[PDB]
Amino acid sequence: NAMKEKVVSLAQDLIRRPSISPNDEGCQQIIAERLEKLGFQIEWMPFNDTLNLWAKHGTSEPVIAFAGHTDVVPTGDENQWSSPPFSAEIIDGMLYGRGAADMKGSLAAMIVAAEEYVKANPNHKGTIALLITSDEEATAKDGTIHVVETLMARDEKITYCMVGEPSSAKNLGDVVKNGRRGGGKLLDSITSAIEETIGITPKAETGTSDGRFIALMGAEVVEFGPLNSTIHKVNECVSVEDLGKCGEIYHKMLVNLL
Ligand SMILES: [Zn+2]
Ligand SMILES: [Zn+2]
Repeated sequence: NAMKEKVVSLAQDLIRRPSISPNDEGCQQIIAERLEKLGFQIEWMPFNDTLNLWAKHGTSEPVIAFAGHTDVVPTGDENQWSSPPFSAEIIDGMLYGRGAADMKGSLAAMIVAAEEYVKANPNHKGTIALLITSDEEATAKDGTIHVVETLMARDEKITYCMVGEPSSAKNLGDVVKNGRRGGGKLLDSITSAIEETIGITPKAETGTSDGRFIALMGAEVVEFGPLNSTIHKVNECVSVEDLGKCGEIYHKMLVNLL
């Protein structure tokens, strides 16, 4: 529950930053500061008006990357909101705010999971990476695609990539996303982690453009994350209990995988 608490605190810190695309508003800095403290190598890839982060712990393959974005969609009229959109207020077990579901809650859970994992296993096989962009929700010409190009140009590999977009439809863990728009161990690892943590089996469905670009590297790409019912809406929120479970699920995934 200590870990749950860390996930929630980080999510609030992120939510409070009004990172309307492509403006990062310091979210990637918060994130890089925490990881750097645990021995992660920090690489900044800014391009035009977009901020991108590539953070890695480890040297060897397999390379497992967590990918996500710090940007959020406009709020709409504030008179429609019960809590102000960037307040990160917790009401009857729900964390409210623009970004809470899409995707700052899940971003916080991936981060806490990577940290927890590295703290327990500093000599872990393979490499744990985070790939974070400030522009997924708008035009995205200079976001994840820039990072992918940069990595490909120097023959740097990603084996597996967990895209922390909110994938759950009715109940947390009910839906995982994989495959191609037009028709491995990662899928296995996340499926088991979900089963083991919350006792249900996800349905694999056939998808963000961002995931789509990472897949061009020949990474196995899977999307998993919280309930998506409230994304891009007023009074966007996410269950704190769910954030807690996400943390556990991601950590378990790494265990399973590495
Ligand atoms: Zn979105
Ligand atoms: Zn998103």
